[PDB]
Amino acid sequence: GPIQLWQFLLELLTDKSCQSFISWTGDGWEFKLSDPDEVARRWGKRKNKPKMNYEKLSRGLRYYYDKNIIHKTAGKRYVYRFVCDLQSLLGYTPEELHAMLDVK
DNA sequence: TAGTGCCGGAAATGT
DNA sequence: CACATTTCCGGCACT
Repeated sequence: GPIQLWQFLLELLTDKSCQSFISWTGDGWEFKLSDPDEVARRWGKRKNKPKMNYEKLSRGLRYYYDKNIIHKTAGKRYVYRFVCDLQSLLGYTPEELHAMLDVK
């Protein structure tokens, strides 16, 4: 079972106990790694990569640009946005998930 | 400045 | 394998 990066992020983004380092911005599917190092750290443990960091992690994200899985919110640091049909994948709309997560 | 975000090419890596 | 990162790096831009 090899989880992919974009799926790891979704996993973090739907667990309240993770809002400290990663969270939805309240605008659709846009999200922010408030503490990229902690995200990278956890991404590193899951994949067994002791030397993982936000630099390498984000190169992973950049490869999603053409795959249109995740796009970059230009100008906002550590801010990206899922551009794929997450409403169909998760079954929730951004509002519903935000409400359910207590996103502010 | 040099430090840091961010970008995308090139090659390595590993399940 | 196929390929999704992982790793490394020259570059551009901003503070």
